[PDB]
Amino acid sequence: MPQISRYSDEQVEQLLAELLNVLEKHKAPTDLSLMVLGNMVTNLINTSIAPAQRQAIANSFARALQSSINEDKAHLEHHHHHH
Amino acid sequence: MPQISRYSDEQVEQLLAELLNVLEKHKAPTDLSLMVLGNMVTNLINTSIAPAQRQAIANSFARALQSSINEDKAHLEHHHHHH
Repeated sequence: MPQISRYSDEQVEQLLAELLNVLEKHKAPTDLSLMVLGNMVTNLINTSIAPAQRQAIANSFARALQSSINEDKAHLEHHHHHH
Repeated sequence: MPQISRYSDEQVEQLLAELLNVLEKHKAPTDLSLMVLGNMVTNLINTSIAPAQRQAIANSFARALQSSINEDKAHLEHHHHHH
């Protein structure tokens, strides 16, 4: 079943797998990856978004990022699994 | 003339072009693009970024975003050409 997203899972999957392969096709460290993506996203929001709300969306983007970056399952699953 | 962000600029530009090319290829709107990139970056940080510095990278990246996205240009010349 759909994880939680109500947009289009398969569509996002196709895009993510593609974009990831594009980067992996050259292979760059996370440091450089953040460099590329940083300039990309910044310029994207700077141009593809109205100059008035481009800053506001950056704010919510940051919030969404912080709300999406989960380390691990905080609920320690009582799941019996030995190595 | 060269650029200050010449840190793998050759590959950064080419990779960024390809990433944008893929988006334009699939005809993915900004809304969907941000959704994919958001999940992508989050997964990248979750996997390749050490849990010790997951928030360190997250906050510094956010600060960089809100640093780069500001008022439109700090120096405006007269420029003898309107339209």
